[PDB]
Amino acid sequence: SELIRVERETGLLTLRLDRQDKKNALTRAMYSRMAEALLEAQADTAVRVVLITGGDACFTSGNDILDFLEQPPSLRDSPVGRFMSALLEFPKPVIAAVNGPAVGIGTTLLLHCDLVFVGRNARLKMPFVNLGLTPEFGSSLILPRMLGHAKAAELLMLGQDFSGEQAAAWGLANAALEDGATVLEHARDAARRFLHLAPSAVVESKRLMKAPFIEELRRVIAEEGDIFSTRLRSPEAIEALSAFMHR
Repeated sequence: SELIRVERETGLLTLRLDRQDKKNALTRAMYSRMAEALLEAQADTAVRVVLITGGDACFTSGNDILDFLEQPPSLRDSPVGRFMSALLEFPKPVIAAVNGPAVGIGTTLLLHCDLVFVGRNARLKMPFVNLGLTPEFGSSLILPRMLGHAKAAELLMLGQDFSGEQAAAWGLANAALEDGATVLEHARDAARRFLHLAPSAVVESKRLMKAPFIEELRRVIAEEGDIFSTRLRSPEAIEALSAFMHR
């Protein structure tokens, strides 16, 4: 397994995306490995906090477009569906350390992390509409609720990109930091901070924070995914995806 690195330290499990030649574009095997690693982390009492990162330069350019073009349609039962579910239901703290591009699910997965640290010049976007597609990972619920409709519309109906500084100002990130290694070091220090607290107090607090929202979020994720799978098989999306590839 070389596209996802699973690294361990005292209490901390780090999932490092490592497909830099393709800007960490996410393949089925990467989703499968991340889901597997989250489910193992969830069961391992030695793991108290999970950190997700792509390293000092790049988080992820999003789902591999060739995966959208070939073998496209699966909802709940698929590698990406298992990843989304594993993260959504993950009961322990998850921390994202984001540099460079964070595109598509690279941004929407941050909506399911407990802390998000970004380089101030990171580049976040949800370009679904530019590819003839629709919102995913619950973003059609989460973003309008947090930001109001109009600001969420700029991101989702237009695919407007934004900086890490802007992400922190809007509260999608907890802090925007000096780009690079500083982001990951700060995220690790946040993880170490969690290690001093009562473990079940942290876990129960997170559970209570998600409990009023989780059933609706599961439903929206399902409805989004049905629509998304339908659109991926549609001519409008195939052409947009075909146009983005081979610019």
